[PDB]
Amino acid sequence: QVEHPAGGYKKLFETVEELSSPLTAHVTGRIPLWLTGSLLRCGPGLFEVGSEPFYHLFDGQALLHKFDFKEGHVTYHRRFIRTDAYVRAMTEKRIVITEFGTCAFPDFRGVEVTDNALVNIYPVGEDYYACTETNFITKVNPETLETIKQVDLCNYVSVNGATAHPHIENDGTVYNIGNCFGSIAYNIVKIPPLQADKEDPISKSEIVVQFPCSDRFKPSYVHSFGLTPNYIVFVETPVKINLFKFLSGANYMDCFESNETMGVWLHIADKKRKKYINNKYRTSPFNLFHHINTYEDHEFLIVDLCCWKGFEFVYNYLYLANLRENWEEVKKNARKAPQPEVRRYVLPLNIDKADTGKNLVTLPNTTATAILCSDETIWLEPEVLFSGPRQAFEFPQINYQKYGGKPYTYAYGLGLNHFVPDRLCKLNVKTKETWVWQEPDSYPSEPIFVSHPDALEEDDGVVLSVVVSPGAGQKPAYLLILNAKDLSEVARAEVEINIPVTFHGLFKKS
Amino acid sequence: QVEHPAGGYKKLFETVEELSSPLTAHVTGRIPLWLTGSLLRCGPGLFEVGSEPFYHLFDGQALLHKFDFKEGHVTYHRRFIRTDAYVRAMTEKRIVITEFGTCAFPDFRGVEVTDNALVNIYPVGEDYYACTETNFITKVNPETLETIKQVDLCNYVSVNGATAHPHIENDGTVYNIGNCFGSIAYNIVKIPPLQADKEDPISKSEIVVQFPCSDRFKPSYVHSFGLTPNYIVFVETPVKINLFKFLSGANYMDCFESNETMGVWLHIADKKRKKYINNKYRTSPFNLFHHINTYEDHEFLIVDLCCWKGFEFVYNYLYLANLRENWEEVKKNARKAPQPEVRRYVLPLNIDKADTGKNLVTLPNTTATAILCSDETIWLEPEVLFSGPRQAFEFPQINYQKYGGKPYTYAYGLGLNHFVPDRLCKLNVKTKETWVWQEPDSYPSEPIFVSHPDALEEDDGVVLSVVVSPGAGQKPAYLLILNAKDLSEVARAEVEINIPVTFHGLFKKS
Ligand SMILES: NCC[C@@H](O)c1cccc(OCC2CCCCC2)c1
Ligand SMILES: NCC[C@@H](O)c1cccc(OCC2CCCCC2)c1
Ligand SMILES: CCCCCCCCCCCCCCCC(=O)O
Ligand SMILES: CCCCCCCCCCCCCCCC(=O)O
Ligand SMILES: [Fe+2]
Ligand SMILES: [Fe+2]
Repeated sequence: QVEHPAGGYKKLFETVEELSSPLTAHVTGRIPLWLTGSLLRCGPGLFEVGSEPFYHLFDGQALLHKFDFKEGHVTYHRRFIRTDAYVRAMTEKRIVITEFGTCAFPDFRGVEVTDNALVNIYPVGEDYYACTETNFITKVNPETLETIKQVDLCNYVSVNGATAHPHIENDGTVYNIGNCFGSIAYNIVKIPPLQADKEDPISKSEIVVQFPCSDRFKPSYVHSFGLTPNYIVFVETPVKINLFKFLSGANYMDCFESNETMGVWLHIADKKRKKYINNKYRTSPFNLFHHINTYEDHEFLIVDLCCWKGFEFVYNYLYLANLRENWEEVKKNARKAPQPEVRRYVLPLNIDKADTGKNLVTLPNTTATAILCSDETIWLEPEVLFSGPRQAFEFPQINYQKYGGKPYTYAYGLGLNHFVPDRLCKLNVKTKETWVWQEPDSYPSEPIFVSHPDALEEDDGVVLSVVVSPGAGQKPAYLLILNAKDLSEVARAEVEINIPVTFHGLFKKS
Repeated sequence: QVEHPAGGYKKLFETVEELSSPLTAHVTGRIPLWLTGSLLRCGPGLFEVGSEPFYHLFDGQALLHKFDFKEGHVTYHRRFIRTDAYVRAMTEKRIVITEFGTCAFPDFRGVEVTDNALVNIYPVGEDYYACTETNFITKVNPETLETIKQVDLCNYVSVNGATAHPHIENDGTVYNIGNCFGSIAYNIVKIPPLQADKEDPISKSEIVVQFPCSDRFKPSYVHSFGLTPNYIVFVETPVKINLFKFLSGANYMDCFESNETMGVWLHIADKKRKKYINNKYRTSPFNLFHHINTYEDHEFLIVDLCCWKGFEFVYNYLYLANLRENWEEVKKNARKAPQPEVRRYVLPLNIDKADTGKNLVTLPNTTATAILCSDETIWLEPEVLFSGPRQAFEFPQINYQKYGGKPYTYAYGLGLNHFVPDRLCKLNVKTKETWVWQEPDSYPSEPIFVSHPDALEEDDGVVLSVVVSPGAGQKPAYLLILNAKDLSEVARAEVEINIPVTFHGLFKKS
């Protein structure tokens, strides 16, 4: 459908320099007065060290970005995060730490796991942490973008790592998941809010509940998980980490393999009684990176997911050399890739043996099914919410503070065209209506939703996305502000420098 | 969504009497001049013999119906088909032959298989045959509706039975499928067109190709199949016929069971070289009654299906006592039923071992996938074309003569609301747009498409459906003629008597 023959998307993967202090952006249209605060995003900003290239999308050195709405103007600022990976590279003028898809070559100390925090940033107590998916997170300063310290979660709780998508309750309580040793297992970690003593909430971390693993020695790759007021949902996919190959030229990609026969196993745990529920939910194979939202509806959990159909690891398609190709080749490279699809799964909670052989999903407004089998597995089929050929609705966001974990209607997403980000999408998950914002030669980022302080409806607010527009007669980038009702444009804050790709972030209200 | 508290649909399952000669219908609107010919449909018309009830939807005695467009008026006529089942019942004043869900009680001869031809009618040579799904078909007179003879396909070819959905090529060549003995197997039967000798084409029947069965002694129930210019497609579902229980109080329903672990196996055969292709296509469990259309697109077959998600046999929900309940109870009874969904499957024909682990479906306009596994199974996921909660798009029809087996855009269907027929639907299978015709307290039949003789586009024509409208100030039934472009009404031909449910039929042009 939409084509990008000029190859502008290449700019998303080009090195930039940090700034000494904030630039003032030039605003077009009108920024609502109520929008005061800061958009903070992370992504790779350095794609080679001298003449040594990084190879994968997830290898570039973490760059922390900020758009600040204050005092009737908008500023843009970015700084590299002073991780061990980045600081040692700058010192030694080479790739020192092995990244996801780039092995470092040398030139007793133990394996040096990357702390390249390029993926997301989130609050813990009164602090902010940039993260990747390892055991290392980096405390950063949200005002100045200075790097404060490295933290090793292994010093506090028993997990080997943790996702870049913790869930955060309204009181500031933080939940995350990581694999551990139990036999392998997956641990839900909880960090309480800041208390009166003002001591670091991370030092009060604990394990809430443990999920079993389908394979004794091979945990699945986990990228996110679901949380409602009463339940925790974990989706175990057939993308496996081969721990044998892990602990014996290698990078992180080399240790992944796909299990061809397991499909997807879905798991739930009682959040409040802190216990695993032994219901054997089963379905077809897909990769999963992002949960959209999860909620409870009578005796059922509604589990909305951004899926990639198949068991081949989608990250195989995300080496930089492939994302930098010309457009005809980008399309051709995605021909045999897993197909993206938004799916709603419905998990019955009150399972009666007398209904063996039947569909347990008795809700009136879904076509999802769940069949109780005689072996006691529950075989799920989804209701499809969005499906376009090689057109993914990904990097999903909702009105999180008020609708996270609850019944809801709207999701916002980044549209990927053969893996190239080229549109912003709003989905009504009940009616499947969509709204799209797109301009030619414009490559946007994850949309972040900000609620109007006096909102009455779920979509009373704006959506923020950072857009790269390399075209000949163009400011090379801008912050885009859309009305969430219909994705119509409200304002842009343009800047005169490039901005590389970013993955995730937050809006910090002020 | 739409509700039927008055329970008018009960009239669909009420006995009627045959007519001595045609009634003249009263026409409202205007019937196109080009529409000349006859609509012939079959269904049950006698739901009890004296005080002995029939229990299942498929048990009532075959009634042959005709709407005749001739000479600037429309007539309606119906006659019971004088099958052995019907004639013996009328003679003995009781249920003599066991029907699908009604065991006959007595009052050396061999098992007496029903020849109650209530399901469909189709041409063979210059003849027309009413059928069910047994070995017995009944030659009928399309002008007078007289019954001519019983035919036993077992006298001509080696099958135990045959579906009520043969495919008919433009030259009159007839293809069908039935299970047989090979070990059980499934045989494609071919009947040639009428030749110069004028001898009965059925006496020239032969077996073209044989499909293997997933279970040595248990064939799956088969209701229809797919045909393109070069391929035959057969879908083997987990609804099994237990031949053990078959050959040992019993009716046909009692012999069915669901296989919980096989899912669906899809099979193709080279039509012209008459050989089975050994590609092991596999997917999730569903019931299938009706193929919509099948065609070839580069090295792929496109297989569009009306599916019911799950392995429980959907016919369990179609006993007359359940279909006659009040509306709140009808809905409640369908709560745990399989969910209807229209699905497009895509079958790769050129399978390369070097693509093991990847999605082979490289077509640009689909989200269907097919993954080649190391065990050499090919795991399919569908593109969903239509999905509504307990709202089935069923009894599908297309512009068959010109688009059957070929690339196409439009399907027409009967909308079932918790198994109650209450709307007519047109689907664009490429865009997924739909059009609906619905009126309150009106229960339509399968829509049959008739092409304009000077058609330029696929949907240049009309759709015919027989509608029952029992409401207080109403002619109790009518033939509905809709414009196929948008399902807007063109004319009705009303009659002053009831018409019970009909399943399938044809338009015979004249
Ligand atoms: N968000 C994309 C993946 C990226 O954050 C990344 C970059 C570097 C290392 C890494 O490791 C994930 C590992 C978790 C522990 C087990 C091996 C895989 C993951
Ligand atoms: N169209 C609905 C089913 C109906 O035609 C019907 C009515 C009566 C008998 C029957 O038999 C199907 C059998 C095929 C041979 C093996 C057993 C099932 C099927
Ligand atoms: C942000 C656009 C990047 C261009 C490549 C987009 C392809 C993403 C495919 C889905 C995988 C999502 C994993 C990345 C998000 C994360 O690291 O948390
Ligand atoms: C025609 C409306 C009948 C009312 C019940 C409709 C439920 C049909 C469920 C799908 C099964 C289709 C099988 C019947 C068609 C046939 O016998 O060929
Ligand atoms: Fe992510
Ligand atoms: Fe049928």
